[PDB]
Amino acid sequence: KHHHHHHHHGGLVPRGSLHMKVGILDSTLREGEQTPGVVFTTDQRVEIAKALSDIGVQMIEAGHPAVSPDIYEGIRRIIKLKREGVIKSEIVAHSRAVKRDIEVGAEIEADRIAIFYGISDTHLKAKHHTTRDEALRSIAETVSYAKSHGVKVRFTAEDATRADYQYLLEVIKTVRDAGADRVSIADTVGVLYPSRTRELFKDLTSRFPDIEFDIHAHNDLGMAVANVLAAAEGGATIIHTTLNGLGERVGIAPLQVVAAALKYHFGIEVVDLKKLSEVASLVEKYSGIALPPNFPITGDYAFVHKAGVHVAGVLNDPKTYEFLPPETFGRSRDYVIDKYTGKHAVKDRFDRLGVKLTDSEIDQVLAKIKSNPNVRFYRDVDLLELAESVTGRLEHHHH
Amino acid sequence: KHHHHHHHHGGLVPRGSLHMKVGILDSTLREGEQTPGVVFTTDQRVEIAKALSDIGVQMIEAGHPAVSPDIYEGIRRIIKLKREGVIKSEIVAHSRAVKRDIEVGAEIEADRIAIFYGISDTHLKAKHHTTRDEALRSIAETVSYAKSHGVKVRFTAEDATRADYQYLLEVIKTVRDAGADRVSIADTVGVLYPSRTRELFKDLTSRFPDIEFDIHAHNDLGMAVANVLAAAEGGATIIHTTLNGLGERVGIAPLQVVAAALKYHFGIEVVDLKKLSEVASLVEKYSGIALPPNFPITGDYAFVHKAGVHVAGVLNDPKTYEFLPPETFGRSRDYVIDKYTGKHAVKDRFDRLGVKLTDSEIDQVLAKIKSNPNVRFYRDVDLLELAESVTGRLEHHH
Ligand SMILES: CC(C)(COP(=O)(O)OP(=O)(O)OC[C@H]1O[C@@H](n2cnc3c(N)ncnc32)[C@H](O)[C@@H]1OP(=O)(O)O)[C@@H](O)C(=O)NCCC(=O)NCCS
Ligand SMILES: CC(C)(COP(=O)(O)OP(=O)(O)OC[C@H]1O[C@@H](n2cnc3c(N)ncnc32)[C@H](O)[C@@H]1OP(=O)(O)O)[C@@H](O)C(=O)NCCC(=O)NCCS
Ligand SMILES: O=C(O)CCC(=O)C(=O)O
Ligand SMILES: O=C(O)CCC(=O)C(=O)O
Ligand SMILES: [Zn+2]
Ligand SMILES: [Zn+2]
Repeated sequence: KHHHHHHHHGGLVPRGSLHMKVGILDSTLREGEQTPGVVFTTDQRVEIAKALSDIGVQMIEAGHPAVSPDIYEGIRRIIKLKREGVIKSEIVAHSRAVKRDIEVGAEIEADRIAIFYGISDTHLKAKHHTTRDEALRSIAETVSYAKSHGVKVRFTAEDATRADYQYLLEVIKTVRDAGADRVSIADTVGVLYPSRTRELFKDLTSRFPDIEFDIHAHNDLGMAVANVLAAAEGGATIIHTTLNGLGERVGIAPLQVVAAALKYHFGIEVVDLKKLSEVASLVEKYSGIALPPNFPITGDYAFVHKAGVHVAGVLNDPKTYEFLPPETFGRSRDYVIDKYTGKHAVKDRFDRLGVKLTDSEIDQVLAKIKSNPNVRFYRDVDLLELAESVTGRLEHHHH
Repeated sequence: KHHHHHHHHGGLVPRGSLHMKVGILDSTLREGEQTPGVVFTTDQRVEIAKALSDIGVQMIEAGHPAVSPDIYEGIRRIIKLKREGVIKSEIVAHSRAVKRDIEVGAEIEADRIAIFYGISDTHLKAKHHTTRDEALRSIAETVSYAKSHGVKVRFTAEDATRADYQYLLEVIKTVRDAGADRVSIADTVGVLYPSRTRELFKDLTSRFPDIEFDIHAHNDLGMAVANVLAAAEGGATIIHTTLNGLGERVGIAPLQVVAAALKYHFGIEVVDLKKLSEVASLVEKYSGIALPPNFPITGDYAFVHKAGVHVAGVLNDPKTYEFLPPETFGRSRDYVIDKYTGKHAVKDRFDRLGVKLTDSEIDQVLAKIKSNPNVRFYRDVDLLELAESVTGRLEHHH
C-alpha cells in the first residue's frame, strides 16, 4: 500500500475537482544535513531512514560517504538494514566526480551512486576551473567508472537551471552514453519559474526517453513546491525532498507539503499522509530546528481557525475553510478565541465546557473579550472566569 | 503496414525534429457528398470505400441511409464488402435522433450508428424548436434505442464549439449513460482556435475517461488542419477527414494534408502516404471538382519550384525548399522556367534536354527569357528554339 516503487498518475486532476510515474527521493540525510547548525549522529540517521522507509519513500539519499567517518558508518548501517529487509527504499550514495568517492560508494554497496558536477558557466569556471569539453570528459569517465562496478548511476547536473541549455543537452547525452539511467536537474539556487519548469521537463523527457529525470529544487524564491509539481507535470519521475524544508540556505521542497500538494492536485498518495506529523516531529527533534506554527500541513496552526466568521462557518461545514479534512493527515481541527471571535465560537466553546449561558450573557462575555486589545488567547479558565463575572455563579469538560 | 485500427503516438515530436492514439475517420462518402454540386453514384461510392480501406482508414462514414435510395444501396453494398473482408474499415452510418433513421441504420447492419443533434442555443431554438432539457431526453432515448439494437453508437454534438460548455458536459454525461462509446465534437462552422481546441480535448478526455472523442472540423476560417492536430494533442482518438477538402460550404480537414501534417509533427503514418495522390485523383474524378494546383501535398505545384534562387538551392540540396522529400508521398519534384529563373535552372533544363551550351550562350538565353513579361512558361520547345536562336545549330522527344 505505502510501497517503495513509483506511483502512477495522470497529471493534474480536472478543473473544479495513468501513464505517468512519480515517487519521492528524500534527502533529509544528505541535503538536510547541509543545513547550518544541523548534524545527525549515526543512530539518528538510522532512525530517520527507517521512518522514511516506513512511510513509503521510494529512494533515500543516505549521505555522501567521503564527507566524514560517521556519515560512511551511517550509510553502511542503513544498507545493512536494507539487505535485511528492515529498510525497503532504494539507497543512494552521493559522490563527486572523483575516483575515490566512487570507489567508496561502490565498496559500501549502495543501490545507486549519484555523481554530481556543476555544468553552468559560473560553476565550470569558478568552481571546477575547467572548460565545457573537459567537463564532458570528466563526467563521462567518472560515470563509466562507477557503472563498471555494477551499480546504478545517477548524474546530477548542478546549477542546471542557469546552465547553457544546449550544453545541458550535450551533458545528458554524454552521461546517458556512459551508463547513467537517471539524471537530476538541480535548481541549485531556486530560480526556476514553475511554468518554465514544466516546459523544461516536457522537453527533456521527450528527448531522452531512455533516461528518467529527478527534480531537485531549492526554495530561495519560495517556489520549490510549485516547481516540483510542475516538473512532475512535465514527466519528472522522482521529486527530491527533505523533511521540514531542511537543506543548504533555505532548503529544498519539503516532504509534507509536496506530499499534500500531490494528493490534492494529482490525486495520489506518494507517502503515508497520516504519518507526516510524526516524521516531521522526529526530524525536528534531531535537527534542533523548530517548525514555525504556520508551516503547511504539519504546522501547529494548519487546521486552527480564529476569525469569528470562519469558526461559525466551520461549525456548520468545516469544508468552508479547510482545503482537505485534517484527518487526511491524522490531525484534528481546533479554533482559538481572542478579540477576533464571535458569538457562535464563544457559544460553541461554552457548550464544550458544559456551561449554559443565555444569549445575552454570551453578548456580555463577547464584549468583555473585545474590550482588551492585547490578549493573545482566552484559555478555558479565562472563559470560565468571564462567565462567572456575568452569572455570579461558580461555573465539566475532560481536557 | 497500413492496418485498420488506432495508431499509437506521443503528441508533438521534439523541437528541432507511446501512450496516445489516433486514427482517421474519412467522411468523403457522407460529409463529402454534402459539397454543392458533388454527388456520387452507387458504383463510385463503393469504389471510393475500397480505396479508403486499401490506404488504411480506420473508419468509413459511408452515408446517411435515410437521405435517398441510392445512398442506402451504396452503404448496403459497402457493408456486404466488409462482411466478405474486401473492405476492412469500420463502417459508420449517420442518423438523426429519430427512430426510423436508427431502425434503418440497424437494419443495414452498419458497424456503428452516429446520431447527431445540435446542442448550441441557436440549434436548439431555431433548428430543433426545443429546450435544453427536452434535447437531453430525446438524445438519451435515441442513443438508448440505437444501443438496444446491439450496435455501437457515437453521438455527434453538432455546433458543440459554440454551445454552452456546462451544457455540453451534461450532454456528454447523458449520452455516455445512454450507451454511446464515442462522442464527436463538431466545429460545425469552423470557429475553433487551435490552442483552445487542445485545451477543450484535454479537458474532455480527463473528465470522461470511458468515452473516446472525435474531432469534426470545418474550414470556414482556414484552420481545420490546425484544429484537428490540436485536438489530437489533447486526446482525440479519431480525426474526421474528406479527400480534397470536400464538405458543406468550404469542407472539413483534408485527408492528404492531415496525413502529411501528422507525419511531420507527430511522426506517424495514419494512412499509406504514397497512395494519397491516387485516392485524391479518384475522388477528384468522381466528384467532378478539380483540386487547385496549389493544394498541399497532392497539388500539381506542391513540389514545383520557380524562382532561380530556389531552383539553384534545390539542385544542390532539395531539403533547402522541401519540408519532406516528394517520394514520401510517391511524388517527384520539378521546376518551371519563366522570367523568375536563373542560370543554374536554365542550365539544368538544357542538360535534361541533352543540349550543351556555353556559359555565354546560357547568358544570352537567360536574357531573352527575362525580356518577356507575360510568358507564363518556357516549355521545352521554347527553350530549344531559344538555344537554336543563339547557337545557329539544330537542337530540337516531346
Ligand atoms: C567533499 C569534501 C570532503 C572535500 O574537501 P576538500 O578536499 O578539503 O576540498 P574543499 O571542500 O576545499 O572543496 C573543493 C574541492 O572539490 C572540488 N570539487 C567540487 N565539486 C566537485 C565535483 N562535483 N567533482 C569533482 N571535484 C569537485 C573542487 O574543485 C576542489 O578541489 P581542489 O581541492 O582541487 O581545489 C568537503 O568539501 C566536504 O566535506 N563537503 C561537504 C559535501 C559537499 O560539499 N557536497 C556538495 C554538494 S554539490
Ligand atoms: C434527412 C431528410 C431527408 C429530412 O427531410 P425532410 O423531412 O423533408 O425535412 P427538412 O430537411 O426540410 O428539415 C429537417 C427536419 O428534421 C428535423 N431535424 C433536424 N436535425 C435533426 C436531428 N438531429 N434529429 C431529429 N430531427 C432533426 C428538423 O426539425 C426538421 O423537422 P420538421 O420537418 O418537423 O421541421 C433531409 O433533410 C435530407 O436528406 N438531408 C440531408 C442529410 C442532412 O441534412 N444531414 C445533416 C447532417 S447535420
Ligand atoms: O544531487 C542532486 O540532485 C542535488 C545536488 C544539490 O544539492 C544541488 O546542486 O543543489
Ligand atoms: O457527425 C459529425 O461528426 C459532424 C456532423 C456535422 O455535419 C457538423 O456539425 O459539422
Ligand atoms: Zn541542493
Ligand atoms: Zn460537418
